[PDB]
Amino acid sequence: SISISYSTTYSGWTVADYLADWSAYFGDVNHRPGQVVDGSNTGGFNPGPFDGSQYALKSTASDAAFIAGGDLHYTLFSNPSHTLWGKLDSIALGDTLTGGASSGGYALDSQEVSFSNLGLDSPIAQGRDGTVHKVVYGLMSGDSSALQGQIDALLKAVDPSLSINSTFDQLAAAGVAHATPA
Ligand code: NA
Repeated sequence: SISISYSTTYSGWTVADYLADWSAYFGDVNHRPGQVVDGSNTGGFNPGPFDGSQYALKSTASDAAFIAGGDLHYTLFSNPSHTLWGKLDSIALGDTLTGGASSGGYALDSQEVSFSNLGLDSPIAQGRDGTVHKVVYGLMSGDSSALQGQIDALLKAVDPSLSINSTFDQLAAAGVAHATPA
């Protein structure tokens, strides 16, 4: 079942509220007053160049960033072309990337929220219709709608009462989520 780690900054926020804010910040640094854009590490595949156990990316408009973990692949020109597929175990969201393939993998300088044990596995046959593609390609432009829908489904699988409108603290009571320092 889904496991969620969250900075205590977000304890009283709902999952939907948090994803909306991260996505808005991905589109515009000004969404979070006080932040400046000064990240140099923009991510990529680890090990890469186009497959890895991680795919990390930083926004161009802000230092909002994410890291997808699992066993991931990008088809390039191979049919079905421009497809991101494979096993997606985790999505971590936050601000600024550090590391890389030769430095212990990618990490977030400030990890805000992580969603793990996602259990997503999209075969190459589905192409750009696969859920892994929709989730990770969406996040590449800061769009968290596909991710959100998968989190909602996974929460409802734990208990009918849980959803993306639950707070992180409510999800912690349910046994799904765990707080981290800010
Ligand atoms: Na910054």
